[PDB]
Amino acid sequence: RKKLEQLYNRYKDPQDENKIGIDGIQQFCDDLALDPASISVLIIAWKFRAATQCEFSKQEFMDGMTELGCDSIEKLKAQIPKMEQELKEPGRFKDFYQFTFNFAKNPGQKGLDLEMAIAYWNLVLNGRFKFLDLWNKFLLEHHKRSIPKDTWNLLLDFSTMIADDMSNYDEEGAWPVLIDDFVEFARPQI
Repeated sequence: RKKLEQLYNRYKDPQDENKIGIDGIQQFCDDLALDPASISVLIIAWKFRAATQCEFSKQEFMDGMTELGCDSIEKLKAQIPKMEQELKEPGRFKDFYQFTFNFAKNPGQKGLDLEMAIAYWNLVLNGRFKFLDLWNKFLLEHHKRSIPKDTWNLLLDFSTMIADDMSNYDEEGAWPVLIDDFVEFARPQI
């Protein structure tokens, strides 16, 4: 599509035609009337299967718009409520949540920097995870610098299965020692 290529030219980095830079990504979110660091834009990145935050290639832009059947920003803007609704399924939420870890991190680095894991947890789990604030505090206190993928996924498991009063928690080996330690820390504070 020529209408899609013309819309791409509006964003491409002047130095590198095959990528969209900071300015171009900022332009794209503005045209969509969205904050570049908002949950709606993260949902859009998920639908575009974007590899990394603050990076948006010609391949990702072209393939994503084609897959979504969009050749204009208005067509993409209209698809946003459908993208949001798709998350109602727990299978699709787990999909978006796991995508988030890979998108947030640096390519070629195993874990997710804690400061970025907190920011993305606050973006995807705020209002979903009851102990989000205490969890972020616990990890900062135990001077954790990096979050492995296993920790990222185990937190969604904890979040979805834990009672608001933590009465259904079994510390008898079932969960790793990190989560046994978090329950020990959080129980007096609730």
